[PDB]
Amino acid sequence: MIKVKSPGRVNLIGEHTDYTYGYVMPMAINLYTKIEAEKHGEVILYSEHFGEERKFSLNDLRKENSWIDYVKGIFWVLKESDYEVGGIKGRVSGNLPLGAGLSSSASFEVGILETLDKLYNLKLDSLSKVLLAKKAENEFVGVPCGILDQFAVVFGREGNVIFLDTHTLDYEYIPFPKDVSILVFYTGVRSSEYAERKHIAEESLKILGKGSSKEVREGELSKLPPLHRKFFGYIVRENARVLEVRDALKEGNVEEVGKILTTAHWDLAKNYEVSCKELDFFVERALKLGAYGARLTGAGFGGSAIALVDKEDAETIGEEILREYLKRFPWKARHFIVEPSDGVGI
Ligand SMILES: OC[C@H]1O[C@H](O)[C@H](O)[C@@H](O)[C@H]1O
Repeated sequence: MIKVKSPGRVNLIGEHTDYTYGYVMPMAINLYTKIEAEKHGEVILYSEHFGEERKFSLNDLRKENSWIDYVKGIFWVLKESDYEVGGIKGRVSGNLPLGAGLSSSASFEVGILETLDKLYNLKLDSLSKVLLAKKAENEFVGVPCGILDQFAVVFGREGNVIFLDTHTLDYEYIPFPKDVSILVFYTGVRSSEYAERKHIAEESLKILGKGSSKEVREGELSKLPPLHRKFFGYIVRENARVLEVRDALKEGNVEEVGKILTTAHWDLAKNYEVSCKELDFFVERALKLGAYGARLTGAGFGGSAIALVDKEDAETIGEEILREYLKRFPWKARHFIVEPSDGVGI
């Protein structure tokens, strides 16, 4: 029997940049999918979250349109890459909230991959784990996505964020300040919009004749159609913000990091049009209550937001905002205090 702990993730800055091969800056967080498993002739997994067992023969990688598909996708991608692995029997648990925008999918997929890696002695390198998990999500599960989530879940390092160039896959660890906490606020609001943004951005790159948004300047966007232009303007500003945050963090200037996050949030909300009143509420109140800055994290249109706050005030701020929020909105909102953590491991 082995135990794997696979973290979720938050993106600090660099939102809606990965699918144009821009810059991103995620961290793994200390909320986890836990998998405890042993070898078996078929695949049998009990999900604590769903309170149910689902199983399949190794012969059977047919999509079933349930959570088991995330498991099948890893078996599929391993088979497609010429690995021989056998079955597993085990239990999936942990404290990472499902569908909150903290990357339940990548956490789970990478966790299954790591379980198989260890049980079957596959000796996968870290980048292969990221690429296999991404390929499973994209091609088997059928969810478009960039590399952000998988990279964070694998490459996370305690006390550090990851600055990543998603075009080259060059990355560096940047220390995150002591006694600054990440307050995560899940709105209680659990894809077509994402696919549209991705499609428009990819088309814009072709119009511009460029392979990455890193290569694009404000000036060039006049060449794009009005809607392409609006959205791509955000992407260019966002890449610049990632580099600004990198410099500010390397100086320990959390006040500047916070300011940049806030600017980024309103850019997402007003120009990329991917926020909602629930996320905006959290951001505005967190700022009034003393956060250095705040921003939605992940795709938007629900999910979670983050606020950078003094460690000693994180609990009070989360509690005050949650009470206000629940008077205004019907959803089962939750807050968590997280820190930058190590990537997937036993
Ligand atoms: O930054 C937006 C973010 O949206 C989702 O979380 C995707 O899975 C990521 O790859 C990234 O595109």
